[PDB]
Amino acid sequence: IKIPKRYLETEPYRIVENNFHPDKSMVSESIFSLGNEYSGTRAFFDETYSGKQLIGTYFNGIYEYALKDTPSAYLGIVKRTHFTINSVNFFKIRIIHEDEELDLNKVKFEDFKRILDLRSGLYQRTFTWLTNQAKIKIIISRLLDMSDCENAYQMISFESDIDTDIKLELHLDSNILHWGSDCYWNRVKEFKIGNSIGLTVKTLTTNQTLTSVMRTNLKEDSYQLNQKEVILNYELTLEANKEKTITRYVTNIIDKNGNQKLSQQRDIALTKLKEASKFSFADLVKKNQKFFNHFYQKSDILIDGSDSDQQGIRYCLFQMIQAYHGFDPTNTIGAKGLTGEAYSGHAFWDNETYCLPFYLYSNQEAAKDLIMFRYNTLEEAKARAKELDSIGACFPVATRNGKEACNLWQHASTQFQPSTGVFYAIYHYMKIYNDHKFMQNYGIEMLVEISKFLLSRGQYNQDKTKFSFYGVMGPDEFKLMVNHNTYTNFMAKKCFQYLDKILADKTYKTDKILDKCGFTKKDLAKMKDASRKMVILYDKETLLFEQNDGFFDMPHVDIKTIKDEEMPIYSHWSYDRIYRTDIIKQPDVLMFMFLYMEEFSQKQLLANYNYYEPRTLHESSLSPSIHSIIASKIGLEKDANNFFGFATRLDLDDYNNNTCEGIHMTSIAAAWMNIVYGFGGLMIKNDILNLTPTSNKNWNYYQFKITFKNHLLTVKVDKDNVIITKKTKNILPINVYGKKYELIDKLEIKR
Amino acid sequence: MIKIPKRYLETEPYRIVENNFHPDKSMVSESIFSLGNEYSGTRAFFDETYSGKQLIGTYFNGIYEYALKDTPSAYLGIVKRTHFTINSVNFFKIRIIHEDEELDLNKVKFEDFKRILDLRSGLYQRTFTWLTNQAKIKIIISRLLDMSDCENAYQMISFESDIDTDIKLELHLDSNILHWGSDCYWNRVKEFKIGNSIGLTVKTLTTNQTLTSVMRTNLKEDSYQLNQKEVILNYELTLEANKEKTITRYVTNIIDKNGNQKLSQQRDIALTKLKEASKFSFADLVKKNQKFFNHFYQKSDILIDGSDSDQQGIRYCLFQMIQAYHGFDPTNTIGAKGLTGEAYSGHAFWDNETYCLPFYLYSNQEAAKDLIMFRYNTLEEAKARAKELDSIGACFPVATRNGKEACNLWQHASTQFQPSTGVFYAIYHYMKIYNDHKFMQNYGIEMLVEISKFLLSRGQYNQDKTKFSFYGVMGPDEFKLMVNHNTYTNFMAKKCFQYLDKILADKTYKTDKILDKCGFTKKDLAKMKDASRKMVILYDKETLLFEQNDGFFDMPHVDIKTIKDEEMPIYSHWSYDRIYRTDIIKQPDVLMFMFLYMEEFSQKQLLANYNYYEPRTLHESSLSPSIHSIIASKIGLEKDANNFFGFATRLDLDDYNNNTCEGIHMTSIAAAWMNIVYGFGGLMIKNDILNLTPTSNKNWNYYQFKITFKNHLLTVKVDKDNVIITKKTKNILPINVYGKKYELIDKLEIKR
Repeated sequence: IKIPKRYLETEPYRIVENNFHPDKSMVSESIFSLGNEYSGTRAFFDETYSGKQLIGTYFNGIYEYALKDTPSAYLGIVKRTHFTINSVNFFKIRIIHEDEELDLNKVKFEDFKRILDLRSGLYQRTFTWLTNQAKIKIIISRLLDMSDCENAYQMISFESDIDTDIKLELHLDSNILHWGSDCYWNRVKEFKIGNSIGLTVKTLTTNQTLTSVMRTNLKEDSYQLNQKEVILNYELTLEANKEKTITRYVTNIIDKNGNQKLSQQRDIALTKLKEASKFSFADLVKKNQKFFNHFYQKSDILIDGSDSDQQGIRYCLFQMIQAYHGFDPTNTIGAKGLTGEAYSGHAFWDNETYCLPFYLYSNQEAAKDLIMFRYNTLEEAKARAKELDSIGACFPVATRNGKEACNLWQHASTQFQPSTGVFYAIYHYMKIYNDHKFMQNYGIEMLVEISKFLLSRGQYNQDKTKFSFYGVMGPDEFKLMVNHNTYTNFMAKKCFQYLDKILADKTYKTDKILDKCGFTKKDLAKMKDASRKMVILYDKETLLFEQNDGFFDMPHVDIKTIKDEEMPIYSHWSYDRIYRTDIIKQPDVLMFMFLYMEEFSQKQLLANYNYYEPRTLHESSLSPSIHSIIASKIGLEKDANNFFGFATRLDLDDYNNNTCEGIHMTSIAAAWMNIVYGFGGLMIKNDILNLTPTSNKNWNYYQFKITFKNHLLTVKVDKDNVIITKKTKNILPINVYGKKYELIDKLEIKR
Repeated sequence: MIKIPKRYLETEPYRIVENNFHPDKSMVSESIFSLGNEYSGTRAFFDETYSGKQLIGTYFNGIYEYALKDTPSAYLGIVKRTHFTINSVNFFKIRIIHEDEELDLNKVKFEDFKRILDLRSGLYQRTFTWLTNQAKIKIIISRLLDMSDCENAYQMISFESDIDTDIKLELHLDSNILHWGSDCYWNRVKEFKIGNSIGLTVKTLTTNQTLTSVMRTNLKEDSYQLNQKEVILNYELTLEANKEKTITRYVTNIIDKNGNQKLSQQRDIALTKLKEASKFSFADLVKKNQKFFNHFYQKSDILIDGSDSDQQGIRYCLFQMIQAYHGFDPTNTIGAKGLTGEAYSGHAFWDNETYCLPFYLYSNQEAAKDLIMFRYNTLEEAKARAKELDSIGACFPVATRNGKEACNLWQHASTQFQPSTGVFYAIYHYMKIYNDHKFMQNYGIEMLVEISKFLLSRGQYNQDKTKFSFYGVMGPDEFKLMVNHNTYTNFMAKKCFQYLDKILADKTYKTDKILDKCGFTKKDLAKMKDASRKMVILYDKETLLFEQNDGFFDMPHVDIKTIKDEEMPIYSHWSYDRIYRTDIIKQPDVLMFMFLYMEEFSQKQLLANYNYYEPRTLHESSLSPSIHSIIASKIGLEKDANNFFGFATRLDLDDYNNNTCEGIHMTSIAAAWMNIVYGFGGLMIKNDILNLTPTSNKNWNYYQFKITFKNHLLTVKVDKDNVIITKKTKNILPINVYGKKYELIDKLEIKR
């Protein structure tokens, strides 16, 4: 049983820390993180702080390899992981008063307040420095520009109760360490040109370059050009109870590929910086708010009867919007977004099978770009297939640059959920948008390459009457080197049948794509044969899928017999023990059933839920929400509510005790999923939007917003009524409690 | 693929000879010409400075260190710190200088080089002529490890100059030696000179182990040095033209593997034995070693007529088996490369119990019993290992010298219980040859209860508890990982349960204080009976096949004949996971338990399983060819039997694996004897009666082997027309030959 550590104020539209909690230093850094997909910054202190901290600034796709190989005698095992790297700290300052440096870990201060405005991404930290004979009220404000994402803005104000002098230094610091251990940047240039100062830096080996420039609305008293560091010095005189303020403008221009002439990069960065400096910080808060107002009109969720859950869901939506908005078809979502170092800014199968749906119903360009990230890493997926003695495209378990970054053969050599996950993403995207051009130009190539991998890594049995995957692991990582994992075989067959439907569709031109992929008539015949002979362990009488061959007959352990002194499992059990029971980590059978809920009857879902849920430890960000969604679909209301539990609060109240490392991106997407797919009962079936709304015992009502076929729908669910509204004039047919209505303006349906 | 001979050594029946120095075989020769007396071993590294590629290697059985740093793991039951037998004092080290030119065969001019290992004495002799300035100096360097008083080593150095000249000779004890070519695993204690004796005392970094090395000679030195962890005797010699000048070095090494020996007593014991040893000439110590080898050749020598190559090989193999172990110490064991190198860390594997033991069972009861006592004396380590695997009782490790798991690959160390059933089988095999009541009462029963406790705790019931098995395991076939119902595992476990059951029901044994001390209750015995009865055994009464593991038969088929040579070895050419998801087998798994229990399986059972598993078997391990040869012989497949024998006696001499540079292959050496006596000889004990079914090696006119059963030293000669069996004992031994029961008194002459 996990517990909340409630230390933050509950407001509907803001996260507020009342007083500084030093014990929550890194938790606060994670939670108050700013992000515009292109870049992100932990809520680390601008000024020197000598306590526990993780300074983190990241650019989506700016990465390095491990400094040395982990050796291996064996092929297909990763010798060199890679990770999104700590980049220039462009919020860094130093404040000195009468030889006393501001450092909230050593100095005396009061009335400390930390604010994240979910309406604007305004991050405001306020405190009163008791320094010698002065009370100095300091307010430091920051923004990442949501539209012009290369830009960040900082405002600093001082108000002394007496006349006094201070020194403010503004730094661009590219000497930052990653893994708290090494700097992954080499110097190229530092420069001051007119009122603008900046550096150009380059990664150790990935051939990536970054130029960071700043300028302010105040003439500096001096400046410094050091190695990978530039500083503007201000000698400021404060009049008693007169506010002195400065605004810092930052532009960061990255080249992720390494072909950009650095003189163009410098000129681009300086042009954009100059343009941005023409606006007040107050007007750039408004610019950010207008961006957030569009995304709240498309997707905001109202919860009545829980101030706690209202803040949590709106915080989750804010962090989903910060993680991704379709800025770059070569960007993806990390397991912690850009909010820390743990999980290396890596994409996992979670992006396609859990994060994608939020984007499908809010932002077509976002959803499309998450799939284009994978298109644009096809070549790495093909190289990875060759590392597994296969052909086609094997999408990796963990990656930013497209190559396998997971150095555990137990997962990297056995789990093809990322490959069928990219298939699923394309399928889901086409179910929502039917984007003929994406499928013609990108989707067919991707489906053919993935199919080629599954056809080469899949094998016929001894006598060639069956096709399956041998030596695999499904989503449930407590089963290693099993045969006939139903998730693996089912999703591979779905891919085969989807590719086969697309190649038979004559509105698509396939001859050059199949020729380019090396996909022949023999291949197509093998693919049809492999689809027909795929082992699916399914029983017509019990309605059960068997998770893998031999699963039902495994030694039984009742999860209720596992003590608290014994968790997590990997910390108290011998490594091998967890594999040789019927304890499941997360949805496996229930995963493919979630992904294809519309093809399973009430009784199939009930039968599989009743076998598998009681055997599931829920040791995954993915598990509770999936179980809640299935529970709601089969009318198990108590299970549905219990699994939802603290879905909106996991980071805010640090239920996992590791929010210090960064936010939990999949758990955040899960909260939206649990509300809309779970309580909402959202399903697209025969190209018609279906709702089956059920209650959360804790809420008087909830309301969500989704777009289908260019109709922005509002769905409000209370004890008595489902209220569905839209503003378009034309009929959208919708299914509610399995009956068909024609939505024009409003439908009120009695429960 | 097909392995080829690199034949560079002369063929003689009683010696290994290198004619001329082969620089490219430098480390191969070091391995092949290794001396060992179980207590200690030395590689055949050059005594003088050698600046070519070499592995200097002196080891003491059970003198070991841990890795300097932990390999980190977030998981439990995975080894964080391996251990290994450490390079120790180099006590053969010399330096020779003539007119400021140092003897080093990688630099100097030399001619008429000859290297000799005499298989009848263990005399290791190197002769060469040093062409230095105006002088030709014939150098002979001779050495011995004492096979009886195993603390002692001897070295003799002679010089013969064609002109009057002066040379300098330095004798070193050097304990600054590296292991893994990186680090010295010894700390200084003391260097000392007491009378005509000079020596050092050193201690291991961590393991609380100490050694005293002392030397003295038959010549007053001109000077000496005591440096940190090395002592030197300096000799300023004047050579008279055509007059041989010889010196003899006596060495005594006293070790404390446990750490409770007072170092003043260690030193005094070392000096007392060094002194006693110094009374004997080198020539008399060669005769002493020959007296020891004559005894072992009278017990076990094998004659081969029609193949000088096989005659040399088999006698070389017997020589290394006698060097590896002779019952010197019940805390000593056989390493995978004996004491001939660093690779495999002087570690014991399940091979000791299931492959190496039988040679000792038929030649030397004290050696056979000591191999099992090594395991009795590492019971506590095996119990800690069972706990690391969330089990109870004793889980004997995959790889160890000190009793702790040294294998850091969970894929083997967490999955393979062949070492635990291997100790069970050794106890059983030992009792089957010697029926040693006192061994079983004082030791055996305890070991069997502890192993059974582990098997019953790591073993689990299936979902509805109608079946018992091992889940998430690996059998001897390492190409099958995290399988269920591995037949070797279940079969051998069931055999352990039934043996303990039968020993507990033998009222000539007192099984009260032992079961109590082990915590083995009437309730554990009821579980053991129920697990024994419900044990999953995938056996088809129609086909007579065992299925290697659940789902084995239905796996994707790969025909081994389609694997190209460019793809060998597999681990270097195939993606890590790929070998696991085929029906390609590394080594005997089903055929392993069928071999260990050949007496219970019919001709038809062996042929059905042989026909299914032999053609799926890659024969990777040095373990595989001999087992298949033995089973092939048993079922009348003479061509297969002879093909699988192949180069069995030559694997190290002609370096078929291309890694004899690292050390000799101990299991491969044992397997040659096994292939001859279990294979061609058809040796088998059934209902306590010795059986023979002698068949022909196509390449041999005759072969002859010697074995001891029920205190009868038996000689078995097999030619084309006759089996002749002889002994000198006066009493009747019943013996079964070609399925007929004779009473052997002095001589049996049986037509074929």
